[PDB]
Amino acid sequence: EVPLPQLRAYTVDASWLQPMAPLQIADHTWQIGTEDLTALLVQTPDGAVLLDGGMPQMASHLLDNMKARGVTPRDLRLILLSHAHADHAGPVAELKRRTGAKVAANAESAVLLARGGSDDLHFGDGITYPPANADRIVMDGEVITVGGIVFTAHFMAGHTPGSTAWTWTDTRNGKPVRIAYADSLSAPGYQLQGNPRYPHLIEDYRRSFATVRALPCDVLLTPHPGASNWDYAAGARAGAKALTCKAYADAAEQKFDGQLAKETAG
Amino acid sequence: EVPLPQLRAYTVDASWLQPMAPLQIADHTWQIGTEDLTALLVQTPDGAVLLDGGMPQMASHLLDNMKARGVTPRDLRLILLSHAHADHAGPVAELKRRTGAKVAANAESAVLLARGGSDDLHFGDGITYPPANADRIVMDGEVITVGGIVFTAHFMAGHTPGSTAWTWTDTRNGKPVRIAYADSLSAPGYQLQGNPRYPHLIEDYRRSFATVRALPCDVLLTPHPGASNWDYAAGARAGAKALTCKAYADAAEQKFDGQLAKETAG
Amino acid sequence: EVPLPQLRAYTVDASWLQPMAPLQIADHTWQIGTEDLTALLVQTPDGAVLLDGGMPQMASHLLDNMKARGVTPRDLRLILLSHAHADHAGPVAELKRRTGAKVAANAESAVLLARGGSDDLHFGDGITYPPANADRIVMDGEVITVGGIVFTAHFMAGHTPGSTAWTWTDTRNGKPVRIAYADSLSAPGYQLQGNPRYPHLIEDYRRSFATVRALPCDVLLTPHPGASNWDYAAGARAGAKALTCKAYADAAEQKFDGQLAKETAG
Amino acid sequence: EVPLPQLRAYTVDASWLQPMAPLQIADHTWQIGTEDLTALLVQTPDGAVLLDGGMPQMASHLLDNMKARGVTPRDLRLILLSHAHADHAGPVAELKRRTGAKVAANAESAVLLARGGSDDLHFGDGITYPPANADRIVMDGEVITVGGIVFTAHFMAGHTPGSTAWTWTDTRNGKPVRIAYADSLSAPGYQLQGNPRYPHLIEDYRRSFATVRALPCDVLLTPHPGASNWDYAAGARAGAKALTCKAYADAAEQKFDGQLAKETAG
Ligand SMILES: C=C1CO[C@H]([C@@](NC(=O)[C@H](C(=O)O)c2ccc(O)cc2)(OC)C(=O)O)N=C1C(=O)O
Ligand SMILES: C=C1CO[C@H]([C@@](NC(=O)[C@H](C(=O)O)c2ccc(O)cc2)(OC)C(=O)O)N=C1C(=O)O
Ligand SMILES: C=C1CO[C@H]([C@@](NC(=O)[C@H](C(=O)O)c2ccc(O)cc2)(OC)C(=O)O)N=C1C(=O)O
Ligand SMILES: C=C1CO[C@H]([C@@](NC(=O)[C@H](C(=O)O)c2ccc(O)cc2)(OC)C(=O)O)N=C1C(=O)O
Ligand SMILES: [Zn+2]
Ligand SMILES: [Zn+2]
Ligand SMILES: [Zn+2]
Ligand SMILES: [Zn+2]
Ligand SMILES: [Zn+2]
Ligand SMILES: [Zn+2]
Ligand SMILES: [Zn+2]
Ligand SMILES: [Zn+2]
Repeated sequence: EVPLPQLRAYTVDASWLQPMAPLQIADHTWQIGTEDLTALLVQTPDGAVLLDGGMPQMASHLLDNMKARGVTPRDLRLILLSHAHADHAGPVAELKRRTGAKVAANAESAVLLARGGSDDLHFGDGITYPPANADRIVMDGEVITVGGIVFTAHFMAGHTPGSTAWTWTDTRNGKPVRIAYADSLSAPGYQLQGNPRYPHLIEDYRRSFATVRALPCDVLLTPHPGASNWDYAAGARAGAKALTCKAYADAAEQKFDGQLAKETAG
Repeated sequence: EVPLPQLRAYTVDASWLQPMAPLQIADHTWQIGTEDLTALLVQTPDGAVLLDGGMPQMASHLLDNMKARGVTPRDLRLILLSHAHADHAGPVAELKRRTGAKVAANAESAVLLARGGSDDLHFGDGITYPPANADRIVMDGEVITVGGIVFTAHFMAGHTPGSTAWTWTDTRNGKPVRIAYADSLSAPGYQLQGNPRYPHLIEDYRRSFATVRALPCDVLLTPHPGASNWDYAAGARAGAKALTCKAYADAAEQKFDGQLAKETAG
Repeated sequence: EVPLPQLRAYTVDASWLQPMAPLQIADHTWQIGTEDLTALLVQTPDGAVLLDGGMPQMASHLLDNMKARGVTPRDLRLILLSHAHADHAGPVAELKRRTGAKVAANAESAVLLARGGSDDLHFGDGITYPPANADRIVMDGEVITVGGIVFTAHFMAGHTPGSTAWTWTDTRNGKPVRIAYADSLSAPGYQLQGNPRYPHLIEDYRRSFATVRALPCDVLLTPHPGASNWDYAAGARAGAKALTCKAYADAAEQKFDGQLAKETAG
Repeated sequence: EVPLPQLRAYTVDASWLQPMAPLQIADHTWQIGTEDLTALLVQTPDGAVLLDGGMPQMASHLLDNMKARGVTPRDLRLILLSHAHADHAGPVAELKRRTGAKVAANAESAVLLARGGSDDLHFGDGITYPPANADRIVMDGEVITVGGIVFTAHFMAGHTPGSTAWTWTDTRNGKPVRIAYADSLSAPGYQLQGNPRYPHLIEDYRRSFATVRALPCDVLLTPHPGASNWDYAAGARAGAKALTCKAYADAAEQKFDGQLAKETAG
């Protein structure tokens, strides 16, 4: 007899799960995730902000790195997200349980997070993770100021409907540094043209390349560091090769155009 | 280097995933799940009721069996649950999307279902599944009548806080048959004594053995058919060896007492 | 002493609460709400669709009109919404409890509906109503076909972030009739310029006037019938004076421009 | 013509809305609500806890009193609830938005809070308020320790399914003071016998009188101070006349027995 298949776990390259110590980006901003997944800690005189958590199993590691940075569970005030896929919002439910953190997200990201990434537009139920509730819904261009660090939301729908770039100005050498944490612009295996679950997908991606291109962007970071040419394992040279927002947007668009062409042929 | 572990899928014995054709229990009541997981279809002149769905991957199989029984997606009106673990409520979200079915459950089951079984009192995040919302909250002893089949809820907290027995009266040979679909009474690997997440666990199990013992119970069925000595693969003899509610309750209590003793020693 | 003020009820002009009998718009489409609030019943060989319900207290009236049309609670399959304010989505929770109806809405409308219209961007908590959950999230341009009546979503953010026009093709005289149920385009008392809760409000309204202008639109209907020059109390002449989508959009834009000017002056 | 009735606001005696300054109960515990609604602030070296908020319109007043006590919005860590009716959990949604506070409640209270008290077992939709999500679900007898103040949940179902007494030990004069914040035990206008929405109502009330009777209870407080003979307007004598838990339970039971008799006659 042939039974139905076993459930399949969402497995990822080992590097995405490889713990790293905190890597400083600017005076208040640290990469505290893994070698190949971004989780940004921003430390304020009025508590901390986390942008992304990576995979579900990273919760304790993130907590460890926060502790090394001087941040206790009570000190974590806000979680922001690029997009609510398992490899970026994975540990959010657990972080909410174990810290003081509240989540702010747009409606699309909130709805996807609340269903734990199940019924994904492209990936079905294959990337389900523990669901969490958003505490605050943000609109496009809305600001959240935490201890004078002002975070601005820039919607960049495509990779998910709720995909968001987050921007803020930190310092280095008494000089302002405009950090752009731009979301993914990939469409891996997606049906792009005439997708019934996402009829305006192509229009949304096109608008998003333009949005990303135009961001205040002294330093670009991305959920997958490779997408912006960061190498978190490279120490003092980790960001040396980083793309500009312009170059990231252009590369993503050129890739997308190729994908569209391949789809038409397939 | 040592990366964090990959996520682990909730895997189960093959028999739990082995499709079977509909097996009739009484005039209106059919087992439509797998060889080792119960999913009961109750067919009414006013639409159908499903009690449990088994594992997440069983959704399509259940839909196939409903079709064989004369039940289209539109005809499925109500889903009831024993308890909201992945191996019983697994396909509920998908069934809601693909049919007309609404879910009725107690508060505890609703809350656990809404978080997709994540943050389980005993199993942590190991048995997460797609979350779903309950459409109706039921109280202990509350009835839901569907086309003259009256279903009564009997709370039997223990295996989960929201564990419920469902009872209804069907017919065979113009004679009433009082069917008791009693939930699990196991506590696999549970910390029973002084559990901070479930301080009254032992008291709740004791009350539940008494509840199960007293059910109107011409025929007992259970989420795992083996627990009540059903053999779904045995055709005309499938229920021949079935326990009474009294015997099921007594066996569960004797097992529980042994577990309590082993725990004290361990 | 001065106590805090009593809670204030959301009160409305009497005409918004004045029951009317079903008024036919096309072969399958009926106005079944009140004299001054639209609630559209669309009747299909495969069940019925309701677009809007009006105020919370209209639930029973709507049920009465459905019954007069041949539609039992079981027959109501789908609820669609213009926007999730109390005067349009008011009875949705109750309708879900009392019928087979499931709700399909965009993420913004779902989030606002789920909080019962509380924490409104402009109206605070003044228009709270019973919350309800969406069963299906729709994307811009997505279709929902019910018994061959195909409903297309057209996002028209402004009045609320989740404001939606719904379009479908019915018949009259063996001729197709393209019905456009366009949402409100008002901004009553709203802060339009530099609104921190809605930074791109003006851009969204401008885009929405263009969206409405371009709809397939043999017949325009609106949540407040007066907005499209319908007079539901006028019998055979109820729609005689109805605006085109073009004229509705233009009037709304001219009004909006005046409001923007008044705001700058104020 | 006769339109449907306007929505009716939930109005209350003026005294329930009469602001008062903080009134100290024990070293760490203050009444910060109104003259006739309890809202208890418990202040810890590790942040503050609020038990109840009273009516929806009390949010700002509570925030004012917290400020007078040395408690900023960031310092408020936890909200606990007696039961999730509008006159006790009314401002919870707003408090969550305006402070760092997370909510811990049992499943029943969470479900009722999440629907903003709509579809109440006895009161229909008449007492709807802004909905809020619970951050943590508590079981009967579960403890939540905040800065060494240990709060224990004691379920006392009846007034609502999720009705809870909260107990903790504070100090006065270097002596322990066991504070019992016991929920309401009233059943105003309720159908007690054979209520289809609450079939075991009488059994639950009986169990709850016994639970309340047995609480660790040097000092009893109740959501409506009059129920335990507190007079918050009486300064140094505010609690002089307070009932014991035993006397509160007995009075509630005697009242309940009278109600049951009146119901049988009616
Ligand atoms: C470029 C990628 C590809 O890898 C991840 C992704 N995909 C995967 O990890 C991977 C895949 O696309 O092959 C995948 C594995 C298993 C699945 O069930 C689904 C997706 O995360 C869910 C995705 O969003 O596409 N994320 C990105 C991204 O840009 O964020
Ligand atoms: C007797 C059992 C044991 O098997 C399942 C159960 N457990 C398992 O399937 C199994 C286990 O207990 O060993 C399990 C595997 C993997 C996990 O991550 C958690 C549990 O389902 C979640 C459970 O509820 O205990 N269900 C029952 C039951 O009585 O319902
Ligand atoms: C043109 C209007 C004005 O009336 C309603 C509205 N407003 C009111 O009914 C009314 C008002 O704007 O004066 C109102 C009364 C009381 C309140 O607390 C809030 C709003 O419904 C909530 C609104 O959305 O603006 N709806 C529309 C509309 O276009 O949908
Ligand atoms: C003793 C009472 C009576 O007053 C309130 C109550 N009731 C009312 O305030 C009041 C009433 O019962 O008459 C009421 C007014 C208006 C309504 O729509 C519903 C109830 O709050 C909702 C209730 O829970 O019964 N609360 C209690 C209580 O014990 O908590
Ligand atoms: Zn992704
Ligand atoms: Zn990714
Ligand atoms: Zn189980
Ligand atoms: Zn099981
Ligand atoms: Zn409106
Ligand atoms: Zn309106
Ligand atoms: Zn009450
Ligand atoms: Zn009360």
